[PDB]
Amino acid sequence: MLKKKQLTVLDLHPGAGKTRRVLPEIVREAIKKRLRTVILAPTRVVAAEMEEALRGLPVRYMTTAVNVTHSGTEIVDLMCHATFTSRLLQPIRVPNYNLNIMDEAHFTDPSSIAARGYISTRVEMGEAAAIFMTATPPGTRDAFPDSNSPIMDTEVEVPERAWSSGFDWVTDHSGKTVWFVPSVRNGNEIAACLTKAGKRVIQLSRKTFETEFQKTKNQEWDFVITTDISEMGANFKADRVIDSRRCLKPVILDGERVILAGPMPVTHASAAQRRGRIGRNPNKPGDEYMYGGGCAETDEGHAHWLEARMLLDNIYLQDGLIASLYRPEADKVAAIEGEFKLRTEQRKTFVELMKRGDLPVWLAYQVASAGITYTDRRWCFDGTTNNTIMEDSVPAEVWTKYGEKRVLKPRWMDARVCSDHAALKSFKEFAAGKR
Ligand SMILES: CC(C)(C)c1ncc2c(n1)CCNC2
Repeated sequence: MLKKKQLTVLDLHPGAGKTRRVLPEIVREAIKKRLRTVILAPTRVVAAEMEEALRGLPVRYMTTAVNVTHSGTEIVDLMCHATFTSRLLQPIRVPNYNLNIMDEAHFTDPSSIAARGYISTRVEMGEAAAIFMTATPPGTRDAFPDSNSPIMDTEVEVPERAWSSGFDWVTDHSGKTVWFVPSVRNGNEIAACLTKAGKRVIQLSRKTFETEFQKTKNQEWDFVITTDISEMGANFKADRVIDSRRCLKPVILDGERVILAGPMPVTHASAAQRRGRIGRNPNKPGDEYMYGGGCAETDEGHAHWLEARMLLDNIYLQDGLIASLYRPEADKVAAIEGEFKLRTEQRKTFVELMKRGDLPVWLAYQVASAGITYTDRRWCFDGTTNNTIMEDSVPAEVWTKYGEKRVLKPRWMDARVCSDHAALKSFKEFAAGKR
């Protein structure tokens, strides 16, 4: 794998030991061969798990999730997928790594797709080697892969709302269950229904992931209610997965707005990853997987692939050359390479709206390409009345940086900025000039 000009896909089934057994061997061989190496973790939680598997080896942890004293002798760097892409975008030299290892290379967040595209392009140019580690590489059609111990698979109707009757099998269980819901708001409803029935419930989402995951190891629980983020290496000591088989999909309508379509079916890769949370202990057979719908190829036309092209168009590769998306996932978006290339000043605004503003890639691009500077928030208030953001069925209001009370009515509307109370609270602070 380690020889130049080659991309290898390590596709062992979930729980086969890619992180704790294969990754340390790869690191030893890379250090022995003097290969400048990068290890890319999907999340801060996986970076902490990787430090345990690589403990002792000279690895430089470029993350605050690990508290380790770096000796300065390391030729192997470990960072999150998003940190890699962020450093590529920023005015900072990123080493031209001889070996690029990506754990959970199935992650479909825009910054993961862009990291895959940049790395595979370097490999295609014969400049580097790469290893993409995932049980479900792009193109997988098998939602029931192998496991360490047998799994009971059962197609059943799964609640997506609070219930008074008809689902005895859910509460009549004395083990631990991980439940994948289509959204944060749907998770809040089921969590409230299970809590009222006497259950201890922990909720996980992208924004609360590091803090709340700790509680799964630190306290006794009956149910973990989570969005699709737990498909990225999150491990639990559970005997059952309940899977709605549904997700929300960001969709760009007419190139003018982003809506959250669905809930709609997950891909076969997502279903296999959600199922993959159980059946991991060979000494505990009989873990259950209850699924409530079929799979579909819902990544086609999904906004993350267009957003990944917006990231790659603004990453320097060599002169005017632009990195292409990783070949098995390049048809998920109809886009010309270079069409989102911004000039130096607007590109700096684009990065800052993402990094500091915490805005979605699509929304940051609309603001920056319009020649608006980072601190100029007038666009948050001058959109059409149909772009009015609503809070509890009444128009949301903020005090502007000028001391005037205005209705939140963005010029460009992206449903991700108000999809839940936490997201809307953060967008209100942005519109007020608080960050
Ligand atoms: C720089 C990069 C591409 C890694 C990034 N950072 C933060 C955010 C986003 N992207 C998009 C989602 N919103 C926050």
